[PDB]
Amino acid sequence: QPYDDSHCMERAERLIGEIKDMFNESGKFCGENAFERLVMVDKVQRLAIDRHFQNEIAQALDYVYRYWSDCSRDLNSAALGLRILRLNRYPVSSDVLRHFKGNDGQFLCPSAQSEEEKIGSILNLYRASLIAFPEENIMDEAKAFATTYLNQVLQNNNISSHLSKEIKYNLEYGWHTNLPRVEARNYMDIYGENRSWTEMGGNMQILNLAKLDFNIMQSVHRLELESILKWWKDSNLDKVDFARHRHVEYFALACAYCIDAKYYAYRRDFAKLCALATIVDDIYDTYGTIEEIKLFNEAVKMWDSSLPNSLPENIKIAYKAFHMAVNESAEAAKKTQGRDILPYARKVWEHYLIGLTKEAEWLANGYIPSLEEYLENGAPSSGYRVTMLQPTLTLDALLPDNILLEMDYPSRFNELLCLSLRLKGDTRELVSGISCYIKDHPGSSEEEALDYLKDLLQKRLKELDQEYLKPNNVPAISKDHAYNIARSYQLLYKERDIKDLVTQILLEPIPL
Ligand SMILES: [Co+2]
Ligand SMILES: [Co+2]
Ligand SMILES: [Co+2]
Repeated sequence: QPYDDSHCMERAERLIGEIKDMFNESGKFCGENAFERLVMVDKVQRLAIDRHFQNEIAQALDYVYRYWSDCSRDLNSAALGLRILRLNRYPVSSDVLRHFKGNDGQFLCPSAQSEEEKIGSILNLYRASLIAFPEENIMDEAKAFATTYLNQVLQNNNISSHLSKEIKYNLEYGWHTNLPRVEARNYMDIYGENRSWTEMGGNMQILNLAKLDFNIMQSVHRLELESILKWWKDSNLDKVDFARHRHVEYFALACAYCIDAKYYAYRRDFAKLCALATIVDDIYDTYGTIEEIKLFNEAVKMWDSSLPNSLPENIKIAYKAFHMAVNESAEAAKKTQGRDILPYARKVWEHYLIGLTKEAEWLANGYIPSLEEYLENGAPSSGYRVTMLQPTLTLDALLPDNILLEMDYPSRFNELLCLSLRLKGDTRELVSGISCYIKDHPGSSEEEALDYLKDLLQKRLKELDQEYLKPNNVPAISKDHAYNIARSYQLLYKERDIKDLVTQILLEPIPL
């Protein structure tokens, strides 16, 4: 009532309506148009406006799945449908790609395809090979073939500017070091600069909706950011000295996948609890007397609002801030989960502190654990879970304790999410992943240790993806946010260019 819809909102809402009709008109086509509907899903998904079309996408992919044997007629559509159906939790098999594997590990495109068309087919093959489950060797071969092919294309040049952009973006970001709005922001340029694409009927409404949605939500997020800057000053964290301005980066990361304005608690608390978790980790592994690490743990165990009025100011303010943010976040989760969750949340942070303390003792005692023992403790100690649990509970998907146990600790899902952070970090100091491996394998070089931990991460990511897309009673929106937390950390390590991410997501609108 007191605030009107802005001009861009009205325009966006009109475009949403016209595009739903495009989905419905397409579903009125008498005949098998599985590919046409797939490609429309593709566009609205790459541009991260797919949350406005959940019913229409469900209908379109249900139909594509029904006709999967008729839709997978060539390399392009097989690869395109394989990725999109897999990512939307249809049980599709990487076997579809075997129909195109020739000899010498090569994959076959329709002979009549233009050079541009063939490259588009290999790009979708590359894009599909990144969502690989354990022991799908066809995926490893597709990745290898497509990487070689697209690089040779980039070497040989002689291709258009927008298609070269697309190859470069896909080759650089892949899937695990990536996020929806990051892909969307690139495809706004990749599609918008393709004249043939923008003239194809309907595409311009799709692209305009994508730009509009991006600019509309970015200004909601830039506003929310204000309340986070205020919190950084009121909580006196700006004067912790050993801290860092990472709260803005962490906020921008969460904005690149958690979009709707109603989820302001998720974006806020991820930024807060991840900045805090980072600070706590510095206190334990760097700026904290072994006495205070004890008083910290004790304070947490009791849930004191305050540390003893005698400790350093740095440690004292972090604790007070930590205590407050955990409470406020749990208050938010009460409203949406419909119960008390502060008890459970304290246990989550306790398991995190246990993990950090054990690494402190190890350093203090000169003890180098086996790699297996390091990784097991390295999961709680990586801090993934404490940045995931409480913010995810503030979404509007209910998670009763019996459902939570299939997403949170001790589930395989959470474990593979923690390992992704630990192994990625430890491949980017007495007790590390590298050192524990050398202790386990006497005479192993650093090169040999680092090479092993990288393969382990690759295997763990495949397990993660298979576990992520396996169906169960967990609301997908909860799994998706948890999964994208892990990706944001992979992306963060890739970028440590991170200032560009913050500019793109929060500060710089896209011209329409
Ligand atoms: Co406007
Ligand atoms: Co087949
Ligand atoms: Co640290």
